[PDB]
Amino acid sequence: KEINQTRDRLAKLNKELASSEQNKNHINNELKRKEEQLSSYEDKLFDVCGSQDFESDLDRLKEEIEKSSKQRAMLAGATAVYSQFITQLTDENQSCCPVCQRVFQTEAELQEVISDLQSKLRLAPDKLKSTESELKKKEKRRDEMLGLVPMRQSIIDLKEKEIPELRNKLQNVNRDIQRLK
Amino acid sequence: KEINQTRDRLAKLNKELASSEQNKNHINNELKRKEEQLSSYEDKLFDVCGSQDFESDLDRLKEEIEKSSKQRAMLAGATAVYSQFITQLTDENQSCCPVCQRVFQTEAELQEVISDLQSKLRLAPDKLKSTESELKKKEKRRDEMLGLVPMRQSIIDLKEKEIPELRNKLQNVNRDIQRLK
Ligand SMILES: [Zn+2]
Repeated sequence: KEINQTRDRLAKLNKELASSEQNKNHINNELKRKEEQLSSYEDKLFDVCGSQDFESDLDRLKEEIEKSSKQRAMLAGATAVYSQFITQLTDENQSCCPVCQRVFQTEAELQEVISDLQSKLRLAPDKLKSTESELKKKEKRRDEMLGLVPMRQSIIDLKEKEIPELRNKLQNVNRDIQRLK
Repeated sequence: KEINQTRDRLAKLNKELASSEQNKNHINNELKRKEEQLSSYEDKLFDVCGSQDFESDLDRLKEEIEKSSKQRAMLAGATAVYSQFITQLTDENQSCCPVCQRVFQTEAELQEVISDLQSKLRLAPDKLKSTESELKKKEKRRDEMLGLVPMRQSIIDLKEKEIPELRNKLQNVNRDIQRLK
């Protein structure tokens, strides 16, 4: 049985080496996925935050969103008001002022007042679009931030527990492989 | 050699069932946890926002926030424009009109105009407070659902990916078991 005993160990050792070799790839691939997963979170977190203080970035982002919308109000308000004035002074049979209700004594006046308002609104609709794009962009950024708040933990769990734990598994399996060869 | 072999078939089959039975337990305990985990996420999400359709409710809330904010923008702007008019005729001691720039000959006129602008604005504060209130409530609910986005992601991973995969491993393993016994 002596030769047969050694036949037995040799087979047993091969079954050990094969299953370790399996794990090594298995683990290696899990490590690869967890690292990519982390890498992605750090990229999104990076694209989304312009600083190290989250509560502050969010606070400063909120202030910007407030400025833009106040701007939006101005543009939107003036646009509507003047637009109405202009349509009163033209399409309606008013030869008078829309604010002080005073008749325009000469036709020259009427045109210049129309003329003044026409120019005051001259870039207004255009600026209102730009402001709306920036406002939309900011809010979207705000939305993503609020969604990354609750996996602060998860991103940290990968970096400090799971991934180093896996490298440790890969180390132990690598020790087992070298023990056999 | 017939008996010796028949015990042999029996040993292998018993060793298959033992390892299969093991899987059923391991797999079952995995399914038990994923199901609890899913169950808790669903309870939590529903307790925070009472939403049964998440992506659609959130998208619609966002649309409402957009319409309401657009409305208020135009209201506030328009109010600001007229407010400015009034402050021009008063605090700036201007005796001219802001639109047609025509001087006020009498204080009587000027007063009529001042008085005229104020009444146009008399309903403004009430509308502005109402609109900002409705809007504040929508935003808070939107912020809360935004904090639940990754929890909704987990719920979707559990319900559509992880748990059906496990139920399928339990199916095939159960068949493997029933085939031996
Ligand atoms: Zn006037």
